[PDB]
Amino acid sequence: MFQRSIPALITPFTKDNLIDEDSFVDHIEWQISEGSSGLVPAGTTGESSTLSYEEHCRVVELCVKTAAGRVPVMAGAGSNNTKESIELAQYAQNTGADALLVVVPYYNKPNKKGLLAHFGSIANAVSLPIYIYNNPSRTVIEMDVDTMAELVKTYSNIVGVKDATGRIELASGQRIACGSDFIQLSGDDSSALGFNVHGGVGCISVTANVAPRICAEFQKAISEGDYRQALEYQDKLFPLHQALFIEPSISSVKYALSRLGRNVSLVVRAPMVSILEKETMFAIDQALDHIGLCA
Amino acid sequence: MFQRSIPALITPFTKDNLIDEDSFVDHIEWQISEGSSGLVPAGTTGESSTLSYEEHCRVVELCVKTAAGRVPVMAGAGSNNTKESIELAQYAQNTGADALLVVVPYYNKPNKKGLLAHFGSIANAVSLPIYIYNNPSRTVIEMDVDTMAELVKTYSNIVGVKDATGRIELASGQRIACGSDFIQLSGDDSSALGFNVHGGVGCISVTANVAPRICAEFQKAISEGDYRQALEYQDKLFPLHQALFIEPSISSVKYALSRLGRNVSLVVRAPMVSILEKETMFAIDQALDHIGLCA
Repeated sequence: MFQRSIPALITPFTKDNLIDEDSFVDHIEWQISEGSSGLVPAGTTGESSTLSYEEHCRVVELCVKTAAGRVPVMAGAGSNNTKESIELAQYAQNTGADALLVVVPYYNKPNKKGLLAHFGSIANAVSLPIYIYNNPSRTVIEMDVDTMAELVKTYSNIVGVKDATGRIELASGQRIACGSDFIQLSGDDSSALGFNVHGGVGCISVTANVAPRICAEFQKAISEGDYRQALEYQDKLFPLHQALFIEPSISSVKYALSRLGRNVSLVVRAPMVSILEKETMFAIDQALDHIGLCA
Repeated sequence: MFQRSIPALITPFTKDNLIDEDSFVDHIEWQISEGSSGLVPAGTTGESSTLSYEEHCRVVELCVKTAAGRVPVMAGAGSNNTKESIELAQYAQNTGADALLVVVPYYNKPNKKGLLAHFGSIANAVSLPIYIYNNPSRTVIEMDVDTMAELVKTYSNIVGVKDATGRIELASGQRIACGSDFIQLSGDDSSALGFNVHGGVGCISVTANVAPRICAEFQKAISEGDYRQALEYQDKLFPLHQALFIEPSISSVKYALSRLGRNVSLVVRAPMVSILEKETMFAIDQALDHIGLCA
């Protein structure tokens, strides 16, 4: 269902700090026409942490409405508050999302038993398939393979992982423990290539926002088992992947999209900021021009 | 204004998962009579993350009304959403809080520029004094000394730091860059002793929830420079400091309180859980008996 290049969609804002609903709809249209296989509205890249409840819900609704069944929609539906996570996840089901992205809780640092309670509580409150977002570089704590396996075995409803660890040995461990049927998607653009060869079938991508075409071609080459051409694409994209993470990728992506002439404002919500260093904008520009993304 | 032993108050909950207002009030009355010099309602130990906006506001209001000027109240008023932080901080100011505990944003990983816009935006929207809560083991990112020094120089209402790093060389770094007048409070019970001799005047404490008398006596000894005695207190408390974070401290503190016979239910909110391993409960019990509970 989820496979190949899946943008973690940005949330474009007007200069008045409202949701730019037109820009968001155009972005999704553009993503679909360029070859993106699926959408993740209101995830990290979509500035979930700085959306109100009603905005989060609006962003998911608008993505499901614009998608019109053409590509599957995996709604962001996970905070460090389980009851808020159930309300976001139920809203996403009732508005017609195809799947849920649920992050390992950040800040409050539950133990193993807490992860079981959190993911269990959510899994029992919806019928939609759930993807575990494992991202220790943001959450500090990391779901171990034993906990992940237990969850897959307990809830038929828990079907996959956004694995943003960048340690692809874990892709082999998760494949063996949870089975080949467990849907592993990369949460790290720079290691997505090696992730797929270890059992991955796709990447929930930051870079696909900026360069959906070539990201779709890269993932298509891998799924056709053409690893020589996948590697040619990696060499082209790797510098854009790295340059979008020099400063917060959310600001970097919006900067890039604006330079390409997409109707996406630079505006981000504090504590994110628009202002990037000249060196940062320089490295992004060079990486865009290496691929050849300017008309 | 803020010195010695300052509990980060737990938020007790009824078996129906409402705020147990009676329990919170008794906990505050008890903390004040046992010698705690100050209160932090709705911090991390107060399960800030699982409180609704309404519930966070009620807990700060109730803490301030109960305290009735007897000890200064420092309201938890910081998320990883800058607009929400401002709202929390303004509610705290209007309901009569004496100061603001503002955490370095977690999960969304702002850069230096992001911190200055976060702490700067909050500083602009209130006249209360602000304490920076630096806790990289929860936030990943650490505010560096140059950033802390810049905020203190730029904004006369950024006055101190809850330093949870446990790396006391930073207390010295902070004292020289931000000056002697910069109010440093430990956010690490286990290293609070060495923090004070490096320049600190206090501890915002997890362990003070459970043993406020001995924690107050411990902080008194250091303020009187009786360091032989402060070390005797360190040796008595250390095993309870460590036993309360084998598992998450929220559960560990509420269990310990129930064991002392306080009117505090074990209830916590997901993703935290009440259930502690037998070995965990036994280590807390033995640490409580070492400070004379059985006796």
